Amino acid sequence: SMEQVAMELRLTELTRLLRSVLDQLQDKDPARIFAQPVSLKEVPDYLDHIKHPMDFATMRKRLEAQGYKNLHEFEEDFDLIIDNCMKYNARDTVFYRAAVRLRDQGGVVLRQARREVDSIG
Repeated sequence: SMEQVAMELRLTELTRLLRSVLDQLQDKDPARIFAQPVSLKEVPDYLDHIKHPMDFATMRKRLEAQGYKNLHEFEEDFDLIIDNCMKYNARDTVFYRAAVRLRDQGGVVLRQARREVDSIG
């Protein structure tokens, strides 16, 4: 149908906007602490601590399969990156501190993306 196609164009455009959002967020992580999944070879107990691991490469795979229906879904995954790190790592660590900075800096970007998603529909 023509409606399914119009729907598919909106999803494609959301995917476009979310890609740019993801690039901006990932720039706030120049150390690449959140680039890739936590290694289960190097942290064998990680899944005893963290039930839903997340990272920027896993979000990117979802993004490119057009797997985010809306900004809320995308934000949930970003928040997992931050929140998992802040539980697993202690306050006085470079990892926890990196998550705090990413959260604080990502807020600005996410604040405008919400306005753009509402605005362009």
